[PDB]
Amino acid sequence: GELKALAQELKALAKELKALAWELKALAKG
Amino acid sequence: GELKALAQELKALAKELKALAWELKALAKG
Amino acid sequence: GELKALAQELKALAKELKALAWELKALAKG
Amino acid sequence: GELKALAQELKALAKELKALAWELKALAKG
Repeated sequence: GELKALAQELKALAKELKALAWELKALAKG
Repeated sequence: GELKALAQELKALAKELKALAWELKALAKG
Repeated sequence: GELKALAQELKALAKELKALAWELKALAKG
Repeated sequence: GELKALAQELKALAKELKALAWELKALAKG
């Protein structure tokens, strides 16, 4: 079953989104 | 500046994505 | 099977992300 | 200003999320 792999692909995209959110906050602070 | 608020909206969506990824993994395990 | 419902929850989050991306571009243009 | 570039990075992640949602629906149908 590939479900678990697709769930890892989701987790990686969530991590990338959170990194971009931190990046935007830092851009705003500067 | 609204940037910081938009970055919080992103962080909330990232959290929701990670919760759905954990949910999918649990669905796969069951 | 709930997979299809979880895939709709993903689609809704993707739509929200794209709306926020358009919002950020408009903030940048202004 | 980098805002516009960061908004493109968001748009790309939203597109990837929607592709994964379609993929999950197809996995469910099969």
